[PDB]
Amino acid sequence: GSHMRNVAAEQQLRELESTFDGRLGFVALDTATGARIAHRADERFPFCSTFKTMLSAAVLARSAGDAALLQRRIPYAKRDLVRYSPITEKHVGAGMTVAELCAATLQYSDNTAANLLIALLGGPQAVTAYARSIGDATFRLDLPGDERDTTTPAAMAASVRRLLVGDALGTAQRAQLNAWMLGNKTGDARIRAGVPAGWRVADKTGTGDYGTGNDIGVAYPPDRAPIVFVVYTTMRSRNAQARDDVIASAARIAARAFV
Repeated sequence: GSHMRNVAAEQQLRELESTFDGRLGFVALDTATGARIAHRADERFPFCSTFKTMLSAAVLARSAGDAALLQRRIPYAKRDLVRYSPITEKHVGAGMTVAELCAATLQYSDNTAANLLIALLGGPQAVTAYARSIGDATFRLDLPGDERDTTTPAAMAASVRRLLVGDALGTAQRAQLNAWMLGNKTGDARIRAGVPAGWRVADKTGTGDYGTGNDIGVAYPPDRAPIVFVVYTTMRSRNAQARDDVIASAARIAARAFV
C-alpha cells in the first residue's frame, strides 16, 4: 500500500458516490499501518441497525465477571414485539436468553431483541454512555439532518476497531462479539460481496428509508493484519432503495488499494 494508492482510492469513492442521489460515508483502516481511506468521514449518517454492534458490546461488558448473564432468559409477550423480529416472534412467552438475543440482533437484525437488550442495560442512554466509555463521543442512540440516532463513519470505525480488534472489551468478550458477527446472515451482498472471498468478515448491516444502506465491521485476511470497513450511505429521496452494490463497490475500492 501507499499514500498515492489511497489518494486514488478516495477519488474512486467520490466517483462511486456520483452514481446515486445521496451521500457515501466511508472509512477503511489497514491496522498494520493505520493507513486510512476515507470519504465524508466526519459527516453524520443515520446508523440504522448498525448500532446493534455497540448494543451487544455493552451487554458483553455487563457480563464480565458474570458469564451466567448470557444464559439468563428474558420473557416477553406479543405486545412487546416491534416490526421485523424474525427470531423473537417465535419465542413469545418464555422468551430467549441474553446470548440468544445478542445473536438474534446481530445476525438477523432482530428489532425486539435489540429493544429487550436496551431495556436490560437501562435504556438507550445506557448504550450512549457505553459508547462514551470506549472513547466514542459521537455515537448517539435516542431526518433532514436530524442528529438523533446518528454517528460518523470515523467515529464508528474507531469504535468497531476498538471493539473487534482492540482492547475496548476484555479478550473473551471480544472473541464472543467476533464470533457473533462472523456469523452474520444479513450481509452477503455488502462488504462480503466486495472484499476477497478468502477474507473472513465480521459485519453488521443497517437498512432504512431514504435509501439508507450501511455495513460496518472487520475483514480478517489470512496472513495480514485486520482491515476495518465502515460504509454508510443515505439518499435524498425517501423512496430510494439501499444500494448493496454501492456498499460492495466501496469495500472493493479500499481492498484493492490495501493489497
